[PDB]
Amino acid sequence: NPELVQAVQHVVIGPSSLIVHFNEVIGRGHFGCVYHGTLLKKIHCAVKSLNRITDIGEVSQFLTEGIIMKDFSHPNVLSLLGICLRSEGSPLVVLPYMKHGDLRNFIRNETHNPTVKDLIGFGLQVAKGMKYLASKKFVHRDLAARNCMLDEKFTVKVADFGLARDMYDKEYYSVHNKTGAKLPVKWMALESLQTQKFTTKSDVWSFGVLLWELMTRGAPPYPDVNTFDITVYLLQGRRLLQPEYCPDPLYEVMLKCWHPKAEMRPSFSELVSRISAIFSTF
Ligand SMILES: Fc1ccc(-c2cnc3nnc(Cc4ccc5ncccc5c4)n3n2)cc1
Repeated sequence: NPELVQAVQHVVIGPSSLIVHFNEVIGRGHFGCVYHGTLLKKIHCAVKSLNRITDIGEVSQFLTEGIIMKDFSHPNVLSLLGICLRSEGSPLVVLPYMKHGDLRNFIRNETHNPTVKDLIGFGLQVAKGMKYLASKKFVHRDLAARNCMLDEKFTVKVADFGLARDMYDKEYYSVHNKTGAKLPVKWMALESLQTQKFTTKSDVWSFGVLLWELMTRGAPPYPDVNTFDITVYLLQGRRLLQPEYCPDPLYEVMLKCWHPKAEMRPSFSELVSRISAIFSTF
């Protein structure tokens, strides 16, 4: 498609400008692995392979869906460095290197031992990136602690969307839902599990879950709820319990994020205010 081609060409990177270390895997997704690469004056970057997508139609659909990523610019949103097209193989997606990897592995690491304040700060950052994406009317559909990255300045990048989209930890995606496709059902809003529709308000639901992951330092949500039972569990009005070290007012925020009525849930702009106030009392 010539239109998709014009868009891609805005961000194309010539094969000569990119060195990829295929012996240095730093990420594993369903569409391909992530590698240490260098972009040219050498910039250290992360190179996401799409090679597992071999069908040209599907490659076209993925590029079509994710290309808008080049139009986003915000300190808490992961940016696109470019796309490297070559003579043999699927396009390589080139992204900025994130020195501290994904937020979930970061807060789970026991030498790190992040404080309550550090954790609420991380959540404030995500709230702000999500606030920007919502203002662009972009719906994420897979927000979770595993899907936010941390750069060398400990700035949190909302990630795993657009051209970087993939399943980077397979254990938390299940076919036990109405679509039959692999979905993150334990981060999904109740109405999304029922109607298969995703909105910014269902993103807010996910953000609530991510907040919970933060305060538990990366505990898996509903460890005792089988993927078969997640929908009925939420229908009965049950929710994630308050983490031991979560401040009461922040747990109140989580609960609002999981209000059964989508319209009744806060906006990300409101969440930035409330969490910013909570963070400041630390
Ligand atoms: F163990 C895990 C858990 C999660 C991820 C994950 C989540 N969302 C993402 N969005 N884009 C990327 C690629 C991407 C971009 C820059 C990176 N920088 C350093 C290391 C890996 C990277 C991967 N990711 N990656 C990777 C490894």
